[PDB]
Amino acid sequence: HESINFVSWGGSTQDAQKQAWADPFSKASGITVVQDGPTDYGKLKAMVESGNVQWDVVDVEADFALRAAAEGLLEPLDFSVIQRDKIDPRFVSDHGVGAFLYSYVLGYNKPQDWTALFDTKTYPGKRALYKWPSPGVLELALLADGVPADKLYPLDLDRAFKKLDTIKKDIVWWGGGAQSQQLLASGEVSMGQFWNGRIHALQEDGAPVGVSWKQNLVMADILVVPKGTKNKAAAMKFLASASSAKGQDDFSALTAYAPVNIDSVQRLDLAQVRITADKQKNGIMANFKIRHNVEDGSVQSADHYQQNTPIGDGPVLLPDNHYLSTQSVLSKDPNEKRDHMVLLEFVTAAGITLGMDELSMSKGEELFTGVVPILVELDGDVNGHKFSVRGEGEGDATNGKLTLKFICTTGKLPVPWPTLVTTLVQCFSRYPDHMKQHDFFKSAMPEGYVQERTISFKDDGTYKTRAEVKFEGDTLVNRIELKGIDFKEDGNILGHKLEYNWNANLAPNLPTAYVKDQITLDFAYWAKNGPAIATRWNEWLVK
Repeated sequence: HESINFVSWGGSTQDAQKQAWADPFSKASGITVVQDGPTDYGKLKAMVESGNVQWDVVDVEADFALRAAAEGLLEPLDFSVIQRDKIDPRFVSDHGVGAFLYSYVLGYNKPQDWTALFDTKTYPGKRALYKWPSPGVLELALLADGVPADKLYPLDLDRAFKKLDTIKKDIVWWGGGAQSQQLLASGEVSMGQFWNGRIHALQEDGAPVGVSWKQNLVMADILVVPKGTKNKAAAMKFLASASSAKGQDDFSALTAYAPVNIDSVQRLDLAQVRITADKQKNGIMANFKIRHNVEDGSVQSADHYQQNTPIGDGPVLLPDNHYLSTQSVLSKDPNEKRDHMVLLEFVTAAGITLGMDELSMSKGEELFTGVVPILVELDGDVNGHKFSVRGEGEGDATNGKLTLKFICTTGKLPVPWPTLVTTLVQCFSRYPDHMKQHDFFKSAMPEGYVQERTISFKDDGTYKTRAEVKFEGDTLVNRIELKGIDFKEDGNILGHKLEYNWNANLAPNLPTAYVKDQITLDFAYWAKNGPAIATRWNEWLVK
């Protein structure tokens, strides 16, 4: 029996790493993974120097990964086991593999960029900043003081400290991710610098927190294996698993950090449907997280798991990994007296770049060249409240346009309309020419497909859905049975506390959607200068 000790930053991030990396890896390999930490560079150096290494795999910042490799603290990685070619070229080396990409972002309980941390008059309250000498604080201070992005390095330290001085009294230092989350989730600070994923975690927990991505500061974490590890072979197998496309995708989906495998689907937002082939069932699976604005000002998450299986016996297109991008608009018909929803949607397939090497693909594709009438019928049961919904309209696959009106035929809808949107015809997505080979949905027509989902609402119940999507004559029909269980009668769903819109889905939540606003933190600079800055930082910290 073999066991590895995995060391990370604790809290929601480490929970996600356990769930997305450790659990799958243990299942597959029979190797136990024990969760330890937090990452502490001192403790790492010390155990390496003493020759009694207790830590097998450690999550570290890129600056430290370079320094530690230079100081001889790390095992050289075994690229017979880790697929080096699949890792973002920027975040792989002889002594490290990329763990994930993230940003420091400005979190608040109105504020637009780092200058807001310095204006206590306009924006009152304490400000949260990272306690440890490390890329981020000095840079954002310089940016707030008018230094342009491209002229940050080398850091003008005197100027940065002078800028921080103007607010020293109002700074609350955070030493760890958990503390930063507590500082913001309670009102102890009003604003600050946070790891983006930590803010994501708070949002999904119903905390009312906002983010600006202006001048977001990009950095990467690296998985390293401390020199002298007693479990070298097992550590390497773990790095292989965690750095694979699947491990990266799953970790990204749980945290809103960005994956670092070139084969990972590069979505802009976790609400976009990530599609993968299910060879065994001759169909596809999908995953995504929808968000809904609550009237109290928070945001409620809806975690979707989807499986689609062809009804017919015919041959179908099994896609390469990609995603769907959806814009939805909810509205009301002023002349409609029943409980109802008017929905307008655009769906486009994306996530494979147009290339020469990537270029009619199925008989079913031909059924969608024109405008096609749609009928949706749903029979639902949520906590024993029965209800029916019927919708009609048209689909235009060429433009990926859906226009639909839905009626609740049984009276008042016992749930909010927004929560039914995703249940209430992906065969209408526009697939670009270079991607038509990846359109499972159209390929299964006209016999159709079965669409099954689990939708979990954070801190509330679950919908379970089973739908048949097929042609009946000229009409594309989506017939659905929905069963909902374990809802709170006074919760956001059964107590109708959700806004009638799709606004929570408008602002993307992954770092990859804000390249234009990114600033690259210079981890090579920090590798070389870190110790000297630390000295200066520690001195300044008690002045």
